[PDB]
Amino acid sequence: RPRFSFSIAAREGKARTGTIEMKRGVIRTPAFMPVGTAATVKALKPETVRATGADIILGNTYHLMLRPGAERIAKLGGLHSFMGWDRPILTDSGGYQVMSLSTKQSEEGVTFKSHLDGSRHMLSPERSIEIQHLLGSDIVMAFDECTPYPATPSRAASSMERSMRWAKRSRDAFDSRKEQAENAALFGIQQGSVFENLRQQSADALAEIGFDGYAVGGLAVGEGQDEMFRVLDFSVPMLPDDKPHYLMGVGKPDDIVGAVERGIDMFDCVNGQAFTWDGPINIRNARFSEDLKPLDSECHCAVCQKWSRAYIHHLIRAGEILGAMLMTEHNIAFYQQLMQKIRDSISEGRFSQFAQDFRARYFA
Amino acid sequence: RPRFSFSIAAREGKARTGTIEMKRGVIRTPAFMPVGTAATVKALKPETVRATGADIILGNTYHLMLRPGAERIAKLGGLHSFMGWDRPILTDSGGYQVMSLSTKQSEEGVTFKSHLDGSRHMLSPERSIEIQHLLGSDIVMAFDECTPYPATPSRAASSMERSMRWAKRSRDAFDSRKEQAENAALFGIQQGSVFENLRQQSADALAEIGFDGYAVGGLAVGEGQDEMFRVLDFSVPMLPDDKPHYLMGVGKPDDIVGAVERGIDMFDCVNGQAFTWDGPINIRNARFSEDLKPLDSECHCAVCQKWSRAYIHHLIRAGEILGAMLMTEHNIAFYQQLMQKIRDSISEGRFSQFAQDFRARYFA
Ligand SMILES: Nc1ccc2nc(N)nc(O)c2c1
Ligand SMILES: Nc1ccc2nc(N)nc(O)c2c1
Ligand SMILES: [Zn+2]
Ligand SMILES: [Zn+2]
Repeated sequence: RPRFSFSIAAREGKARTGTIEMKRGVIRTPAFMPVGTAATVKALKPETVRATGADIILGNTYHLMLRPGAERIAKLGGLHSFMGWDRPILTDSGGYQVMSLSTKQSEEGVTFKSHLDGSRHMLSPERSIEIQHLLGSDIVMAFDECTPYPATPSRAASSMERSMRWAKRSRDAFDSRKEQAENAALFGIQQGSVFENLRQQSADALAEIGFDGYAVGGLAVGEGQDEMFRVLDFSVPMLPDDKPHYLMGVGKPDDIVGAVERGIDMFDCVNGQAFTWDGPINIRNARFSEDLKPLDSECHCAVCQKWSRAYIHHLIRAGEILGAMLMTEHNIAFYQQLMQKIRDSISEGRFSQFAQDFRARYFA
Repeated sequence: RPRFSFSIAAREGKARTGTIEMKRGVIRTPAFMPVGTAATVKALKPETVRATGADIILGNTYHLMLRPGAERIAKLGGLHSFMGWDRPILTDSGGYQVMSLSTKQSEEGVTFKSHLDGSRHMLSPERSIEIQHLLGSDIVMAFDECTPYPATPSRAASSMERSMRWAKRSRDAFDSRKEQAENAALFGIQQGSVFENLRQQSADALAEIGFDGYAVGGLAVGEGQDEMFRVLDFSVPMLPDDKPHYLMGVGKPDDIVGAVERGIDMFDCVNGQAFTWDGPINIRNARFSEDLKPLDSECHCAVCQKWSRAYIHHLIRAGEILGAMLMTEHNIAFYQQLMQKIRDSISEGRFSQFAQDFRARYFA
């Protein structure tokens, strides 16, 4: 396969369906990427993650740089070999988590203390790109400065401007490393909060630099679905049409459906909540103690073929690890089934109808 | 298959190897039974438990009667259907756990408060047998009164005597329930602490009543391996030779090898400790942070084929659920491989040699 090749096979309105070909495998879009925090998708073996239908997973520069360490993972042979996942891996730049879990900020980057050992680290565009290389990331995310919501026009502009400067530094760092530039891909991140003029400026700067994909950052940070959808309405069209559009940190089923309707191709997002086509349910609720039905009536995942709500209800309330294993496999499988239905409906020119039917039942 | 049929295929000294045929499947002996606490073998899907080589698992009357409840499990279709394990299941009587986790004792039974909700329960030989029936247990354990170590001759005798009276009540309760007597098996439990005359009295009383199997209870309660082996030396020969001998709660690898050398056919027993043919290791130790080798050099389990000590080291220190999943699958697989080597060596008349080689390396 090539280093990177995004091809759109079908369209309906702003929605698109296709594939991203990379050296380690093919990614079907729209795609949902399970998230791996500490070099593991919570409670699932990689083979199980693959079994649910995932084509790619997400890794975090922040968590990994702290534990077990980027240099260590490199010495060990890379993240893929380390955790046992041989398909594509997209790694975030770390910036987002540093401002949420660990901080001295400057134009050079960010310095902070680990929320684990209390040690210090100076994350910068250059160091972020290097760490993702050490991990062996397939899709590298530019290092940016997220803008907290709400944000004043002035502050949103300053952060967007810095991010574009950092985007240029990320691009140059990536291209200067021969092995990384020839085998991996680099995605730029659009910022600008909820302001259209800033989003336009960010998109233009990003397209001028040139990236393999474009992510819409700064959303899903407390603005609500209505506002998010409004921002996506004018933001996504600003990005290059022939490259993937990645909405960072968005995962609620209805959010995904609405985002795909607005041009998004990639998603990622991180208990007793189980998704069903009839809306989510909390398995801990007493009404499920003797319910012999599976989590969802049509879901084809292994959990729904073998265990009842009553059993999983018992496991979760008992704090048993198998409870988490089963709930997680079903939920990730549900998400993949959702992406499959989306891809098929777009391919058959009936996505709008699918969106309508989905919402009618999901919120009924 | 028949309700119950134990056949010995080979022998060497006091060691035996053979099979126990039951309606739900065949059990190869010597056998190791993984333990299921709350209707689940910690962090493993039943298929994974089976994959490691287990022919039967153990369930607990105490934990299940508290959560989710015996009556509830029955209404739900039985423990097998509930947890998804269709092979044989041996259930303990609950008495042991009540005196360790939850108490008013009498000749009629024991009353106690749950260490969960604080509710009350009156476990008796009759209620214990009934609960195991409600669960759908294949091998039912008689309800006894364990003797704390150390125990005075007087107290050991009183408890042994009560246990034999309770053993008779267990037998009658079992036989009176048509469905249970025709489809399940009942094991009696020998008591008597470390005293030979009491063990002999217990064995005689048990054989007089008649059981499908005989367990050696009251050991592995703080007496040490030397003392335990000394008690087994004269205790096991007292039991009927043509029925299975079950050593309750004994699981350290060296303990199992020594017990089989003394006539035991069945075992069961309940972190970063990983077993290896070179002795156990604690994966949390810093010396494993960059060790690319598998947990054990020859173990054929899935964990050892796919992940390194370095990765599992990371997972466990990070508190990740996959860490527990992988460590548990390997350990249970190790135990099953140990039982297989024991069965094969006995069948080939070279068990004594195997025991010698095992110890030499395990403790080297
Ligand atoms: N809602 C999100 C989630 C993750 C993000 N990661 C980066 N690097 N930047 C953003 O703006 C994000 C927004
Ligand atoms: N070491 C053990 C473990 C479990 C036991 N269970 C019962 N019912 N009775 C004993 O004596 C036990 C001893
Ligand atoms: Zn499911
Ligand atoms: Zn292993």
